[PDB]
Amino acid sequence: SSDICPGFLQVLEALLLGSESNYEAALKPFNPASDLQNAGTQLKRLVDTLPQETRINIVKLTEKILTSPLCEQDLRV
Amino acid sequence: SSDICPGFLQVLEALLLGSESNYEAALKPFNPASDLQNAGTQLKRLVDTLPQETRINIVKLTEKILTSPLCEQDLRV
Repeated sequence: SSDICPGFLQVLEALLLGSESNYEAALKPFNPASDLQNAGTQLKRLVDTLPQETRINIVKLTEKILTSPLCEQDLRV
Repeated sequence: SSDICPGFLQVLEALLLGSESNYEAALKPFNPASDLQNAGTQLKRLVDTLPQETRINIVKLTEKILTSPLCEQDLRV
């Protein structure tokens, strides 16, 4: 379900896994305040310090929340 | 809009800001594989190393994506 706003899954799919460009780029479509933008970069580094497998699990971790009867809720249908 | 699955905003609201308990707890309703669970903790630490204000911005950062005409999309209505 498109609750996983494509734009949102985009950056995560790359904070966690793709180059600094991959982030900065992932981000332009939002146009965050530089201060904010900057906070983002600060984050991207520590994330970069963890192993491919640690970081991969962080991706699987999100996918565990994102696809359980908790998240993909039933409003009306 | 309830696209921000409450459960999902829950943990983030606390990876980024609340105690180790706050995370571990935020997480139980999902029941992740221990290995996965563990990956999560690894994350929570580096996040804990950044300043309150850095981390706060990471919260504002998400809220910037999450509430733009990009994310809160128009399917049908």
